[PDB]
Amino acid sequence: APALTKSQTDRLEVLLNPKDESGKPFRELESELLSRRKKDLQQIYAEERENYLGKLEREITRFFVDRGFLEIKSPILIPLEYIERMGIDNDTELSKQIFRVDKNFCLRPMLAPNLYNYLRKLDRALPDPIKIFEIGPCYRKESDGKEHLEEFTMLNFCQMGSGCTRENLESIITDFLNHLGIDFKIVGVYGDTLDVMHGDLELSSAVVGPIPLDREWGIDKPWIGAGFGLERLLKVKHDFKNIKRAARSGSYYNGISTNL
Amino acid sequence: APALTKSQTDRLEVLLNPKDESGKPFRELESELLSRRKKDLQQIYAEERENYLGKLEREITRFFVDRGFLEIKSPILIPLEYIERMGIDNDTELSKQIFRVDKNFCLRPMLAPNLYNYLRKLDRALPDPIKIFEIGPCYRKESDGKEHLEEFTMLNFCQMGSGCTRENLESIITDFLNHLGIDFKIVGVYGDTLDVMHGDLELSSAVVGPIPLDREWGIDKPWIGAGFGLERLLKVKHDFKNIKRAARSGSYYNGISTNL
Repeated sequence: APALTKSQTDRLEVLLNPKDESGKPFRELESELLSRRKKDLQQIYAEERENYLGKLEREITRFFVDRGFLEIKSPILIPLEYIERMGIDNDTELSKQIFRVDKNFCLRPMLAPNLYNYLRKLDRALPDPIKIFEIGPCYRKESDGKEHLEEFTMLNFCQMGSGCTRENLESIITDFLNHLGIDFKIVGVYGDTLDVMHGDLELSSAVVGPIPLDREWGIDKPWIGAGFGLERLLKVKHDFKNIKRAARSGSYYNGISTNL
Repeated sequence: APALTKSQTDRLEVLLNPKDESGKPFRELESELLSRRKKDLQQIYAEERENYLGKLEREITRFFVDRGFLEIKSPILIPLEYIERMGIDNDTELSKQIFRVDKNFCLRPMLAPNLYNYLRKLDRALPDPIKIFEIGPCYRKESDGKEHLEEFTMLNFCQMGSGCTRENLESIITDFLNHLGIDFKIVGVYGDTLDVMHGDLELSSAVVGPIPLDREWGIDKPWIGAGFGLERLLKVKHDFKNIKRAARSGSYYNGISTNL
């Protein structure tokens, strides 16, 4: 043709949208996709102008607010002491995966610690049950088959008090995903942990408490809750072949390359 | 009475809303405000359920999207090299104020580097002028008269190409703040930098380029742009006496104490 080299193939891949549908040389093939991508950006810029990550967050938010959950925006930079009290003693391996800042703080790898503190505090003022959720940045260092972003966006919703049954947790999860239009399958001995899967991809691990950990945070009460990664949801929804197309990036905007 | 001690005064302050309007002992005075705050949280929980920080961000966003600016969500964790190229060589004092992560990255103290990269990249696909903005987390270590949060939320909008005049920048700024209902005053030799003030509080320092720095980022073109802190805007809008009431916190929710 000649056969495109791997490098040229990779370059073309970067300019390829799932929707896009031999002979021609690298030059024209690339020049074709380049104008398509520019046209895509021009359409976005002309009509909507909303970012996928931002928009999803706004949509996830209307969802939970519309049905009783209080919107939480807690600190992204948390005390290391919070991570230990979660069961990740400096001994565990996950301890190295945490991005530290100073000899005290770090980058919140999950939303749990801050929601725990909120459940405790709010239980002294809000009627039963207590429903909350938080959408925001999280951090974990990666290795191996890195289909994992180091800077990702999490959605953690939870309820405490009445109705905290695996039947209800499953229902919230189901309405939630059918709302977003994302195909999934639920799978679950005791210490009830649910895995919401999409294909062979784990969409989220849910938890039906109470659990031994509850006591460290002053909870001691029933509760249900699930965590989701927004980027993963976007990867699935938009059929991106690589999760990085849905991450905060300088390289992609709504899954379209910015290196045109 | 006896005179409330400072400590009791501080404790009561924490439970005081701007709206709230001697003799009685500490116990009753505290017990009064405690039920008020709980009632406030109960009203929020019953009706709206939206967080101030989140909601403002959503409102700021509709504003700029509605009028031509592309919504950007770039990385919060950026390369240190980006900070230097901004003019903050390891020598400068501000260099210590940056929260580092690894021998390479750090916590973005401002949105500039990532918007610069976007202006360059998008100029090769979008018509003139190029309008963008980003709302998100930022980080700076503080000292002195710390009316400064270390973890704050920034709004940086900018335009490149046609219309980049101090007259237009002032207009966007004005429509923007009158939209939010925030009283402000603009004040400005060359290298045109504008300071949007509210009382003696600086709401934002705006910039009318081009500026010598532009070239390091590959810009070389006219542009205007302003940065704002959402927490400061909330402090003002809601009349909070302390900016920390508008920060992501475990201690306050929409300016109401969570230690009830």
